[PDB]
Amino acid sequence: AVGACVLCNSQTSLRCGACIRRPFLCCKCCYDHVISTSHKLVLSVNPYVCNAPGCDVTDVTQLYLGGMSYYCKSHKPPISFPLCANGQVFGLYKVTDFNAIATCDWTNAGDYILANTCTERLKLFAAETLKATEETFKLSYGIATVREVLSDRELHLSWEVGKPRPPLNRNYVFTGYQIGEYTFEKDAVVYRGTTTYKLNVGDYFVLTSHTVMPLSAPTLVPQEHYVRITGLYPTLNISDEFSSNVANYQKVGMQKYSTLQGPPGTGKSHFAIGLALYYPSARIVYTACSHAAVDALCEKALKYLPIDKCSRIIPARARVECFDKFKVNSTLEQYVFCTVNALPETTADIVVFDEISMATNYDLSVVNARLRAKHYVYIGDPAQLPAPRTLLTKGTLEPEYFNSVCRLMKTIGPDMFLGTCRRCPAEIVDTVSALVYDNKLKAHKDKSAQCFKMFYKGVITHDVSSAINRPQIGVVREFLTRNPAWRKAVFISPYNSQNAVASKILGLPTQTVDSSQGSEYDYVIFTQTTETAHSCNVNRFNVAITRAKVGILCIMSDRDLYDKLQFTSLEI
Ligand SMILES: [Zn+2]
Ligand SMILES: [Zn+2]
Ligand SMILES: [Zn+2]
Repeated sequence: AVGACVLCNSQTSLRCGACIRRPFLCCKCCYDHVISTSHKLVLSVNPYVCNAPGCDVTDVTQLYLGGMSYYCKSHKPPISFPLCANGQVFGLYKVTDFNAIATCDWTNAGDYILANTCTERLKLFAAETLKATEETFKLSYGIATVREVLSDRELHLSWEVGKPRPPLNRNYVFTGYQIGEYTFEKDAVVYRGTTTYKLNVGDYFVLTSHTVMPLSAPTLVPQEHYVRITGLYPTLNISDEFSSNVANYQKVGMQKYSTLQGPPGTGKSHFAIGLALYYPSARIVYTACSHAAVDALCEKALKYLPIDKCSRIIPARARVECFDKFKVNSTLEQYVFCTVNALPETTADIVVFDEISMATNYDLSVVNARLRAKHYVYIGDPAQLPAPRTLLTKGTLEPEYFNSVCRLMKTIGPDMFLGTCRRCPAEIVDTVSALVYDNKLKAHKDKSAQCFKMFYKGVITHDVSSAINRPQIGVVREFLTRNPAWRKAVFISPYNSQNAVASKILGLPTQTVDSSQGSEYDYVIFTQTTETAHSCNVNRFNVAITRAKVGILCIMSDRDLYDKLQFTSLEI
């Protein structure tokens, strides 16, 4: 019952009982909270409630200290002090932004803006409160009791009446009943059990509600600049392959943390792994939120770093298959490849945090909490996709509010910028360079003359809310008959249900924009599907068209993004 004031650190016995996280508040700040919000329950060793038998007054503003106990106006003795007076709440050791964070429901973009422009201790309160709210919201959805099992990849479901039905995408991972995690796709539904199990009829699914642990460490440790490379020993023999990155590698050694903005195909993996070869004795933990981001860092390490000094950390509650060519769960190897949520408690010379646009402030804090390191390197791109905010339905979250690193990158600039895209035909590089990189991204490749755009609104049907555009798929089917080189193309759209239809009609492999992030393919076919905020988001569009190494076909719904594409227009 004794702790520090989440606003000014001052010791107190006073927690707010109305805040979902029950933060410790000092007398001066607990007042400014209760007097300006619907929050009136103040906890101590014992709650600030009327001690009179049967009295239900819990509002600290209506309570008084009578000797040792607390009473309301109706019950207090003649000699009694009001608990709230003179800008304080009586406690031992005797905020506008804190109020907005503490009370918001996290459905509005402005909630995320504030959780990212506030003080550092408020960024942790914000992140804890948000994640708790996200988790206690999951308790508010319908169960899917299995009616019948068609095959090993399809079954039918009966849905609980009175509670809403959650979106059936790869984003929403259920828990079967403890028959392991289970996802679904687009009355025949496509079931995907993490553990292979002959699905029993009557068995029920419920969503994976995890307990939100408190945060302690800041999002970003305080910044230190050094005169010389600190606690790292560079090679003199550095392979020409990594000669480009030498000055940035010395920058990494000469400050506590560094930010690298690398646009698509600019050499992020190359940079991350090239750091190990430039500081060859340095212990490096390689971390990202997703298994796929960590597995990409593994593939690059496999090519350049000795395989005996590399470990892939895999949590015993295995969710999806991941990188299988390192020693598994050897925490003490020089090179450790681990998702944030599985990180062990250890130390390092360098921590490399990759795909930083997908990190939340909760993720940034957990890393600083589990890994004590001489240098933190933050790699990603604020022009790429953020983590989905399940509760955010109103307003759009701008890149400068994704997390503390993206905010730094969007305000003061990144410490290091990889400025040459080596993956994409020039037509794509020129488009995104102007769209999201203020003309600072340069093309290595020539124009491919295999980058095509077509303006075709088509017809938009919906599977619930997920959009489908069959005529857009029809246009692709026609294009494929005349363009056999594209038979190998990955189909990409902003919608699962569009992808499900494209899968059956075209037989192409299928990716959402969001699942395509970090991947590259020779040929991409993109159907915008709709002109919504979701399908027109410049970050999503940037990711969509930068997957392609040789050619891209964009069937567009939005005039603006269509006119911006520096592609050959097709007719029909
Ligand atoms: Zn305070
Ligand atoms: Zn409160
Ligand atoms: Zn009373």
